[PDB]
Amino acid sequence: MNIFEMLRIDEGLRLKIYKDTEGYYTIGIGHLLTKSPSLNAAKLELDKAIGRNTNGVITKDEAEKLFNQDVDAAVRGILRNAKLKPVYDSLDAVRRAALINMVFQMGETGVAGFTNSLRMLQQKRWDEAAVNLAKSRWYNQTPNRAKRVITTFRTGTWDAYK
Ligand SMILES: [Cl-]
Ligand SMILES: [Cl-]
Repeated sequence: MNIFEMLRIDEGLRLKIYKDTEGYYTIGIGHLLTKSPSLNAAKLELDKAIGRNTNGVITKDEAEKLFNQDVDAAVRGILRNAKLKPVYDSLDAVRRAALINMVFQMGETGVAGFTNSLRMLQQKRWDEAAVNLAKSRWYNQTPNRAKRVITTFRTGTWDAYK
């Protein structure tokens, strides 16, 4: 298991514009297009992302290309961030993937907002961090996915994805 297989399980794959759990236009593997309610604003963002007139539909290769870009962007965003980088440096390989997962879903700003949990993870207080992470809108809105990521932090294994 690795970050790509993990996120592909969490996000799924859709080749036609869809709305995410928050109602936002998305496509492929969790690639947020726009927060705007306009489906047209979404098709435009899409064409701009792909470099061709897509009319709302992309191929598997195109989806995978956006995916590769978003994962790389998530890692780079963690490493540039003063609050995230030290947490990341502190973790083992598995847990690093769980942090990338959270950043991929909610963005660097959102995650950086989990200040207390981050301090607990840095200190390797697994059980405690797991409990703190659960007291969140994130957990309450997408519980199954949150539990899988939280279990990853708690155990340091891929058991929740197996
Ligand atoms: Cl893009
Ligand atoms: Cl979920």
